[PDB]
Amino acid sequence: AVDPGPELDGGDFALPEGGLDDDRRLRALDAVDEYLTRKRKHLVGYQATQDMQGTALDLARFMPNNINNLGDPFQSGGYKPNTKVVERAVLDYYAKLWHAERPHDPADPESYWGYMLSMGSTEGNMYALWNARDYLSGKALIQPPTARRNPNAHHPVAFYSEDTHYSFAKAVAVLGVETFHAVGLEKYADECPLVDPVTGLRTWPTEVPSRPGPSGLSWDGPGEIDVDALAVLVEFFAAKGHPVFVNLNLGSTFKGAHDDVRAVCERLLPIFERHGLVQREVVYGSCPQTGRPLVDVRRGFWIHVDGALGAGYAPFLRLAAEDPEGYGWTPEAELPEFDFGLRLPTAGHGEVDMVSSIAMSGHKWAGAPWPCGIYMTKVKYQISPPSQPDYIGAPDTTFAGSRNGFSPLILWDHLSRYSYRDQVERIREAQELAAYLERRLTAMERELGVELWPARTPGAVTVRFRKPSAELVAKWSLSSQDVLMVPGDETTRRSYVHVFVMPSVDRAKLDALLAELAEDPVILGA
Amino acid sequence: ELDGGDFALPEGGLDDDRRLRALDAVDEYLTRKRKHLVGYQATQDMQGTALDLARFMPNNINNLGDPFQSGGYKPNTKVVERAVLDYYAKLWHAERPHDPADPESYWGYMLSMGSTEGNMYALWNARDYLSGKALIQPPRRNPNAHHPVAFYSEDTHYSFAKAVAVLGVETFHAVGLEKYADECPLVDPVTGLRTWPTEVPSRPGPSGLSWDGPGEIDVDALAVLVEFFAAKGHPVFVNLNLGSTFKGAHDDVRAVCERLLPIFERHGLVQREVVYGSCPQTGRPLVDVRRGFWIHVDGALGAGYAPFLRLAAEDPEGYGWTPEAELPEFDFGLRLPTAGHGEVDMVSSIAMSGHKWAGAPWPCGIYMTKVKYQISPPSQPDYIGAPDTTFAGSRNGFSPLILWDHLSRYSYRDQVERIREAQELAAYLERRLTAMERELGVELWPARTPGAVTVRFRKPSAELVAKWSLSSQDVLMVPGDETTRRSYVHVFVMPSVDRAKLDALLAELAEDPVILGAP
Repeated sequence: AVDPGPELDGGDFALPEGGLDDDRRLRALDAVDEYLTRKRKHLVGYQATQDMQGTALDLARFMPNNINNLGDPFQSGGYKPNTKVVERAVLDYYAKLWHAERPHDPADPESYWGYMLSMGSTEGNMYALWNARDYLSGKALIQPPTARRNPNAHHPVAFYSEDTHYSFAKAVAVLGVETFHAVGLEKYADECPLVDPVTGLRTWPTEVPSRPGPSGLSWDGPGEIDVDALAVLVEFFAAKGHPVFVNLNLGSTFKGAHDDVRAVCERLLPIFERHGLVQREVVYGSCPQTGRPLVDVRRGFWIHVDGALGAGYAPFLRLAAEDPEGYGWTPEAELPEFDFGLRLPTAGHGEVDMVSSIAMSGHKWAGAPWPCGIYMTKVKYQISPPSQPDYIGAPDTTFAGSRNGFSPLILWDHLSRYSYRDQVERIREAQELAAYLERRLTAMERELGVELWPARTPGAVTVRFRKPSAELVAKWSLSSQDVLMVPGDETTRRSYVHVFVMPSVDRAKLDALLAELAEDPVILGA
Repeated sequence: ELDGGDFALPEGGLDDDRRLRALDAVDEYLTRKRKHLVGYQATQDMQGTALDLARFMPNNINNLGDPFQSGGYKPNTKVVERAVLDYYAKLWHAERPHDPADPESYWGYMLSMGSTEGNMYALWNARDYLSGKALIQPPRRNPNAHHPVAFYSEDTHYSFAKAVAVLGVETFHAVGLEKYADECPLVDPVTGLRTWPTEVPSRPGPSGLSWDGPGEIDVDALAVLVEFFAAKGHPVFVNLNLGSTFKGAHDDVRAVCERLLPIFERHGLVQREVVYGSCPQTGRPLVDVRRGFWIHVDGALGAGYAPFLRLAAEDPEGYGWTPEAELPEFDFGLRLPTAGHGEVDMVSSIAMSGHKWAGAPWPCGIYMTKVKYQISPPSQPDYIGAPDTTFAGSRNGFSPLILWDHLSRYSYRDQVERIREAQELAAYLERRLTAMERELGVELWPARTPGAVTVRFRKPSAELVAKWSLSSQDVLMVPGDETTRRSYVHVFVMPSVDRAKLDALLAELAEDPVILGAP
């Protein structure tokens, strides 16, 4: 019933052979600005911070520059208009924040290596899976400067929850990584160790089960991976000799759940030790003359944290949890230890540093005018690139060719403006406002006698509820998801929306949405 | 240069004074380097776009999902992206508008990185299309039918080698070595042995070898290699460089196509029955008719200027310019007669970088193909997305504004002028460099491929290289022999490079110690 306003008219933007005069150009750009401004101010349904006024003032001066961070961030190449000194400072910030070992040093296998992304986490998760595929499959590594048989040994299997973002399923297809489901169905069709809770049959699920909700099924659950189910699936493939890739979601896309990274790691480490995956000889080729195995020693598992969203705020929440009286806040929910600092003892290999890589999107929690982000891992995981006759070192070891050198400035400017304490306050207000929205939605159910189906995973900055009219969804940019309440049965479909409480979402904005929700024709219904 | 100490981000943040001093240092560095950059194919003047578009910096714009679908993230510029894709579709003789019901209509999207993304996408799309993965619109005993083979010249950008490895696409060299090790149909010009070359040979220069050649693919050699694999049942992927990275060469796309079409017709690759699955009930093999070849044009650079040069070539008195060099027909308009006197549209995809010829403040560009090549994505319930063929995450919605603002400022005639001026200035630089060799009595090895906007020559001092951002390439004059190494640089004459800049560079080259000390 409310108005989202007009969309842009294609006729205003058509680019003729003769060009557009200045008046037609400005009218068009004004139309874009009017549209974008109205939508930016009402966006509450996506995990994207919208207020960046300071960054625009600070950094508009750089727009005349064709900046290019071509090549490795730690190497000084020929394209001199680059921001790699800035990129390194941002990577250093996050390396400390995620308890990685800094500075980066090609001589120290445990030091971090990472780079800033020219897309968002889509690029970072692709790189992770490329890096993990090759590492676990035995491709040659960048060896630092100084100072069996098992037919499944080169066949990594990938594991992740049903809450994993779809762009992650694309990356599996792009890179030819095999999921446990595909390998299950191809090689082990009748050997599925899980019983399906709907049918009671041992059918291979398409992803690792997420934890169930009041229904007994994942659709109304928290969206966190079922650690028990994961451990059963990993054991199965690990016992057969496959190396193992596990993606864990730190701030899942629809429910904002945090997979319990520490619990997963504690549960899986003994499985990896029992099956020889902590340290295992890997054939990475063969030099001619009766030397059929060239062999180095690697770990046979790779744990990746998809922190597209949550890697930007979780360290700050956990900083508060460690010193609640210092920050004047005790977070309601515990967020798992997830970073490069997570180390666990073993029966006979010493302490193991569990996480191999993390991705984060800069345009999610921090906010940016375009997609950007960070991929980070350790020097010891770096793959050797394809050989050529130009003889300086490894500088193409990134996904992108040309690389965005403006994004470093954006995130540098952001991080320079907020202290740790300021970052704690941002995640505090978002957490408290998400709790408030959930309280207000349940009060509205009681006031009006309408069902809203509100749900919020403890510790998430998102709240899901019944989808209102298309016009309201369009006005406030509410992301939608349909769920089937009983898998395979289309008559049990429910339509949800969610609101993400980012730092640019305040009380007033939420109260204005709630006021329209209360008069919405679908919500009031019939 | 720039001190890292100035940019360290402390736990407590930086105050407004430290922040501004650091940004000023960056801006002073960048401004000095931008105004002297002449060694990379990146246009450096975009003062108008900055004035027009800095107002958008406060918006988190996201073009998530397909450019031709609505989505839930309403702060997007998809209407603008479409205008831009429409402009390039016209320019490249693609069929407009995009229409999912018309197999011949274009589909494309604007890239969030540069052509690295576009070439990756092309090879992904080709791999799946040629290997029998399911399409969006469908309405043995060849054991090689699902094993595509990739071909490209030795001048191909290193981005392709990376994409090949990322996607598991197998090159002719890898397949040759694995399956057909003793069957190489080419003789190596240095050794005389039938050793599989690592890439398709480029054309020779005065040396008899490719290092001093123009950097264009050897069409004969490509034809012999393609026939070899095509005869064995493999589908075929061919990348053609339209403005190669170091020499700015243009592979003769029309000649390649003319040459390869007979090969594809002889070996059943124009219309090939492809097994994409089998039905659940009885397991009968499901079949769709596809082409068994894919020609991609890597136009990272040259898809931005080549249509304007060819416009002049077609009406030289109308534009007041006859280009010296002929650039090949390369785009979606390229159609050849079949044996049965029908027509076949030869090119399947084109990539272009917006930050190369046009200029932009960050990497961007275009991937374009046709509706009939679109692959069906993985089967799972998305969040407010219909069929979706992108990488499925966030997409840069600011780059559409950058390129829209650029394209709107210039007529076809103005774009013709930009390529004219760059061609004439590249010719000028080559004349000046040869004059300098005679004036100073030194060897500068200058070279310029006819029709290229780049000129290569002997690498000067590190100081000069660093000031003018000159890109460097080493060559071995006899492949394998380390004592034959030569170090070249190049200059790219982009629209932001004028005569004054080239004259200032030349005056410094004439007094450079490495140039004067040149044995």
